[PDB]
Formats: sequence, structure tokens, C-alpha cells
Amino acid sequence: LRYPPEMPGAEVKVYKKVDNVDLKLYIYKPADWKPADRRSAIVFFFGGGWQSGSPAQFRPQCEYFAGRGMVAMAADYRVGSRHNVKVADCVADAKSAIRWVRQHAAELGVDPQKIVASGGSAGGHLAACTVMVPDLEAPEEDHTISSQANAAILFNPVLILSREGLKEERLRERLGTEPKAVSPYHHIRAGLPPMIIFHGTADNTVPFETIRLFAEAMKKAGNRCELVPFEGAAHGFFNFGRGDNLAYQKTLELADEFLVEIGFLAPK
Repeated sequence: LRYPPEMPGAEVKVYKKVDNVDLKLYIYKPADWKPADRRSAIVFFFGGGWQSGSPAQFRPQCEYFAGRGMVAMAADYRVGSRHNVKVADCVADAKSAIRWVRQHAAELGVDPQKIVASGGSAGGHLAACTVMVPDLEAPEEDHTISSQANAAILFNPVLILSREGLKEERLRERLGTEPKAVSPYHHIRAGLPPMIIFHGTADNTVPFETIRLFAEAMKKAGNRCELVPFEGAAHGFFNFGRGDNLAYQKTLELADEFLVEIGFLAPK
């Protein structure tokens, strides 16, 4: 991956101006697109530990889902190696992206109620923050337009950020807030949007146990929260180019059937 990314064929829209930085959405429209459609949308957040990464990471997935009838985009967001930000600022950026898409749903040809948030690792964390973590919103935006996504597709996300529980200072200094405030696990509750999670059993960056604990506690609250374990796979397994795209093709396959499952996508 490179940054700045190369995104051929994508339409470029600035969704947020902050610190004189113009944060961009790379939008991939389907074939039979008109401003009057009400298609589902998916917004991808790249990974890279809230410090690096590139919107090009999920460009392959955008092209796939746009070919399947969605308005697919990859969001840029501020990161530590480029901008003076902490994790809490990254969350505000991800929320701005969802709010912007909903605010512009009419011109995007999008159903404001079928907006999916998605991401890998740190960007999987952000996507989950847009469905279940409160506040951390850009203070000058219209809070009467909801920043909450309607579904989430998570690729080995980080879901537990605070040790407030059973079983360090470097982390608290890159968070920009109390650890619980940026931790999806400590905001599990009933009535949350549906979601599907792809995680590796041998993940040594984000332990699989932290995700299975999240998913179980999410089911006892009545939410749709499906784990798809990938046996022996490690952090990053899903990415286009890993092995020979067996995980990439299967994650796309199980994500497609999940969007059909909740009604955001039409059968083939």
C-alpha cells in the first residue's frame, strides 16, 4: 500500500475540513446509478494502528461491492504519523464520514438507513465506534443528523481498549480520552445495528478471545453479531493478496450473504 493512495475511477469528495486538512471519500458507484436510487452504502476505514495505513487497502472491496449495486467508498481519516491526532480524533473523523454520507444521501443515491460501516483492525475499531460508541462527535457538525451506521462489517477489529475488568501508559497517551470512552466492548447494549466479524484464531495483535467475548455478550443483548473464525489465521489474513485471496474471497462471500441477510443487497 501507498499513501497518498491511487484510486482510479473513484469519485473524490471532501467530507470534512479540519485543521486545514481536506479529508476525502473515494466513492465507487454501480453501473445503473442515478441520483434518485436508494441503494445501500458501505464506508471502509483502513487499518494501521491509528498512526498509518491507506484508503487503498479496501479499494478492491469497494470495486466488488459497487459491482454488486452498492455505493462503496473508502474514507481517509487523520492518523498519528501524519496529523497531530489521538484515537478519539480518528473516531470523530469516522463519525463525520457516516454523517456526511447520510446528510448527502439524496445526491449519493443512497438510502440514509442502509449505510454500512466497515474496516480492518484500527479501522474496524472505528467502524464499530460508529455503531455503538457514543459521543466523540465533531463539535461543529449538525448533531441532529445521526452519525450512527445501520450495520457493520468488521475485519479483525480492535474491540477492547480498557483493562477495566478481569484477565499500558503508551496506550492511554495515544487515546485522547479515558480508555473506556473509545472501547466498543464497554458499550455493549441492546438494540444495536447488525454486524458480522471476521477474526483469526491465531491473531497475536488482537486476541481472538477478546472478540468471542464481545460477540457472546452481544448476543445475550439480543443483537445480530456473527463471528466467522478463520482457523489458524493471523492479523491481516483477509487482505487482498494474502495467500492467494482465499480469505479475501471468503470474507467477501460471507459479507455479501450477510448484506442480503439483512436486506441491504439483492440476490445474484
